[PDB]
Amino acid sequence: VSRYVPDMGDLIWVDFQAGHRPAVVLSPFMYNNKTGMCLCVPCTTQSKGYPFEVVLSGQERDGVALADQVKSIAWRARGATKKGTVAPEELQLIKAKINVLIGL
Amino acid sequence: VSRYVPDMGDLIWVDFQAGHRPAVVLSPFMYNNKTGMCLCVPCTTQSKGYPFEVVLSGQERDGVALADQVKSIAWRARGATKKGTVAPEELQLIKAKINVLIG
Ligand code: NA
Repeated sequence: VSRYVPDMGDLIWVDFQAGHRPAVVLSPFMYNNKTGMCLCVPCTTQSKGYPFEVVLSGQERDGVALADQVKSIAWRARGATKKGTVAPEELQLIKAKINVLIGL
Repeated sequence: VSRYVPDMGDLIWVDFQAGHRPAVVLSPFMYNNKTGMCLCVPCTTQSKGYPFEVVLSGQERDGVALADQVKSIAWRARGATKKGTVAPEELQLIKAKINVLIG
């Protein structure tokens, strides 16, 4: 049986007891695969309207991904699963910020 | 008195036996200041020679920042302090490795 390995753009659920919430992977498939780690930003239903928030437009519900919050996590050990995939738009809005906080 | 506020490029000591180690701060002063949180990557004296390692060259000794491991931590609460500042090239090399990891 072949475990799910997050790919760039995937929205995943994982634990941070019940500490598990959603996030989205900014780290390319290979990296995620070899290291059992990935770069991602956390998402939540609650929107307080921070500058670095990126709205995610969903079918049924809707939520926000916090782009200032990028963090390295170990998805493998942490039981990360696939809740969906963000539109290339959302993906890029995300990065564009993260570049803002950091950039080239 | 007014707490030190980590700035872009600063090397800080934090709490994550190795000291719950230092990190290099990739966030600008403002964000760090207003938010009470920052983006940084962890540093270690150990090195495995991995693709995302970045050497930080010290006077007495040398170390490495791990560029793939960047994270948001809450420094005010977690009690960050300033251990020094990375070289312009060092900080730059870090950022590149990051966007190398992310388009
Ligand atoms: Na004090």
